[PDB]
Amino acid sequence: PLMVKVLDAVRGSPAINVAVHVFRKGLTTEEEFVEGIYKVEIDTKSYWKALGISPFHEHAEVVFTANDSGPRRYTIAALLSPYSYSTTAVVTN
Amino acid sequence: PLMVKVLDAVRGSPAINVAVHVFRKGLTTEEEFVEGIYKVEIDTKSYWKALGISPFHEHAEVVFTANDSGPRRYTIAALLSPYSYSTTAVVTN
Amino acid sequence: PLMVKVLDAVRGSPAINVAVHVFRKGLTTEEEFVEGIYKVEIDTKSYWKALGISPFHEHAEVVFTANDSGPRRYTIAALLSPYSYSTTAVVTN
Amino acid sequence: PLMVKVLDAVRGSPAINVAVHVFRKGLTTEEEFVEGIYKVEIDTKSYWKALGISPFHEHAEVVFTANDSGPRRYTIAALLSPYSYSTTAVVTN
Amino acid sequence: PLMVKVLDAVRGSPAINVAVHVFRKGLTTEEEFVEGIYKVEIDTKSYWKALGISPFHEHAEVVFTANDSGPRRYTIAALLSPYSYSTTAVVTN
Repeated sequence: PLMVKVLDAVRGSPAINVAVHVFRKGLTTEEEFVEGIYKVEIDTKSYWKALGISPFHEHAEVVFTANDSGPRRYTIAALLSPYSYSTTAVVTN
Repeated sequence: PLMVKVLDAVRGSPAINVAVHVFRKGLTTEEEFVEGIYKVEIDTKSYWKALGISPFHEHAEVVFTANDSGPRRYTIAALLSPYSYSTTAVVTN
Repeated sequence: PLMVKVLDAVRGSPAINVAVHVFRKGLTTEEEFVEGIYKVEIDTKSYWKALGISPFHEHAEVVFTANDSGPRRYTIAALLSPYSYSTTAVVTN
Repeated sequence: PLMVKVLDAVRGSPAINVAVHVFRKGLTTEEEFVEGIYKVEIDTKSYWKALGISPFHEHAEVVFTANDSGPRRYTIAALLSPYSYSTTAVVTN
Repeated sequence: PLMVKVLDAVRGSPAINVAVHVFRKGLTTEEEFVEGIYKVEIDTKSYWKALGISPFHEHAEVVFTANDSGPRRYTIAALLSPYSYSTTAVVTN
């Protein structure tokens, strides 16, 4: 006998993010998993990954260069931060 | 006997994001999984990935260059942040 | 016996995003999965991927260049952030 | 015996996005999956993908250049953010 | 007999992020796991990863350079920090 109760009774006006998981029971492998439920990614970069089998196996001449030299402005008042009866703002002048 | 109850009773005007998962029971592989439910991606970049088998196997001359040198402005008042009886705003001048 | 109850009773005017999943039981492979339910992607880029088998196998001369050097403005007051009895706005001058 | 109940009773004028999934039980492969339910994509780009078998196999001379250098303005007051008895707006001057 | 109760009764207008997990019971491998529930990633970069089997096996000449030399401003008033009856703001002049 398994019983799960979440927020069974609520009165008012909340601000909520919820996540509920229940469970009874090659080069890159992944199995029987949960990922990236409330995930957030910003300026996330992956240059090389899982190129493959026998790459650049013989007499390979390679030049790898990576430049992230840029003017970038990321502004976020609230991130994964629910709020209630409050005040949020972003202002620039 | 499995019972799950979420937000069974609510009174008012909330602001909610919900996620409920229940469960009874090659080069790149993935199996029996959940991903990217409430995921968010911004400026997310993947240059090379899973090119394949035997790439650049023999006498490969390669020049890899990556430049992210740009003026970019990402402004987000609320991200995955539900709200109630509140005030949000983005202002520029 | 499996029972799932979500938001069984509601009174008022909420603002909700819901996701409910229930379950009883080659180069790139994917099987028996859920993905991208409430996903969001902005400025998401993938230059090379899964090119194929034996690419650039022999005497390959390659020049790879990537430039993201641009004026871009992404403005988002609310993202995956439902709200109630509130006020949101985007203003520019 | 499997029973699922969602929003069984509602009184008022909410604002809702819902997703319910129930389930009893080559180069690129995908099987038995759900994807892109409430997905959103903006400025999403994929230059090369799944070119094929034996591409550029022999003596291939290649020049790859990618430029995203443009004036672009993406403005979104509400994204996957339902709301109720509220006020949203986008203003420019 | 297993019973779990969370936020069974609530009165008011809170601001909440919730995560509940319950459970009864190749080069890179992952199995039977949960990851990235409320994860956040900013300026997260992975240059090389899981290149593959026998890469640069013989007489490989390689030049790897990585430059993160850029003007970048990341401003975040609230991150995974829900709030209530409060005031948050981002201001620039």
